Amino acid sequence: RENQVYSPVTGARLVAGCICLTPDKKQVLMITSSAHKKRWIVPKGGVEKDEPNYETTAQRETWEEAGCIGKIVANLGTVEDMRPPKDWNKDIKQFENSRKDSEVAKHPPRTEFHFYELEIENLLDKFPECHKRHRKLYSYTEAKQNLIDAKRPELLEALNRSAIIKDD
Ligand SMILES: O=P(O)(O)O[C@H]1[C@@H](OP(=O)(O)O)[C@H](OP(=O)(O)O)[C@@H](OP(=O)(O)OP(=O)(O)O)[C@H](OP(=O)(O)O)[C@H]1OP(=O)(O)O
Ligand SMILES: [Mg+2]
Repeated sequence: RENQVYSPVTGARLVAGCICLTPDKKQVLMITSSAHKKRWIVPKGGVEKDEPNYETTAQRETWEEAGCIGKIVANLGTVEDMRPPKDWNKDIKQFENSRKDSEVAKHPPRTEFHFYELEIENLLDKFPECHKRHRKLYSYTEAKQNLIDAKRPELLEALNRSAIIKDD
């Protein structure tokens, strides 16, 4: 329902989420997508009209989606879902070509993500989406492949900004 907050400039849906790392920073916590059960992503969701800051949304969604509690240790800034709309692929005008490069036809972002790095302090067996999702730790190498397979490079960008150890 329309508790959802949108960018006043681009109309993009405002979403906050967490890159949750182990204290030793060797693994990130990932969740299966609701719609597609074999796609691994990170906890995130729409900011609601009442919420005073993005941190609130981020920790609310990390609890609801992954039953994960911890402390925010870093602001990882913003990334955008630049997937085109659903009008695409049956459109006549689809790509815009340069001289030494090619691009998708100009469009506003679907979603503007505000990501935070969280140090995991606890994982609980019962959480709201307990029976709707799976939730597992993954090394950088394994996490990177998950987000490529999921078709979510913007979530990988968020992950790359974190203090996760990539040398493995
Ligand atoms: O298209 P869909 O309905 O199949 O689901 C998409 C997305 O729609 P879009 O990408 O076209 O905008 C959903 O947004 P909406 O449906 O609320 O508009 C989004 O929920 P979200 O943004 O996290 O919002 P919160 O409810 O957490 O606040 C959902 O994440 P999941 O929560 O895991 O399902 C996404 O699948 P993926 O993220 O890959 O798993
Ligand atoms: Mg969500």
